[PDB]
Amino acid sequence: GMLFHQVFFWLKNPGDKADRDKLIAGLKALKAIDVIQQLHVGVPAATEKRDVVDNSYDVSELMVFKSVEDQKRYRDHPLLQKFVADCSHLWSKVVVYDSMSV
Amino acid sequence: GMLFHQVFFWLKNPGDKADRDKLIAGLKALKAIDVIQQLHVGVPAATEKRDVVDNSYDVSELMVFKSVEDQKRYRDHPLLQKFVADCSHLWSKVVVYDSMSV
Repeated sequence: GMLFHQVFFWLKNPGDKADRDKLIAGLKALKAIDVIQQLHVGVPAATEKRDVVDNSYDVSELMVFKSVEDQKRYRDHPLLQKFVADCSHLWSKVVVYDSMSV
Repeated sequence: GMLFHQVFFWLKNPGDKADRDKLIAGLKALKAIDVIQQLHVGVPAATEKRDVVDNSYDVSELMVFKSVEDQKRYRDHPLLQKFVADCSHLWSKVVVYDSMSV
């Protein structure tokens, strides 16, 4: 199975388009890291707001890795550290779900 | 952009392999619904357990749709209703994140 690295970000300034765009752009530029197999960035969809749906985050990220070792290499990659240095002031809260496919 | 439908399930009986497998199998069989573009089912990865990583769910699901209207068609599909009827007794809690890619 593959590894699905899912992150949801809540901005310090929710609804601030400039900060949101900066965060999105910063995430997308991580495509420079060759261990990332897929890189998707998103925002809440206009789906029916059901009780079980959390639409309160501002930006979502989905990366796919071949393995836990490749994800580890991403984690330790200088370009990811630069992104956190550049962009972590933008967010107040993050939730990460790392899943291995079955 | 595409629609990423992400669901995390916590089992009533966490760690019960039989229930987990039943849930996984039930999710995978939703491939019968033609509006689903991709269907991935997983469990927590053995990634480094960081404070921001929630590894407490038992089963994860990722579906991709072309549009909010296609997701709506999935939502209303009899085969999804059958899955909920068949399998909802297995889980105690669900969290859903519906993201549109940007």
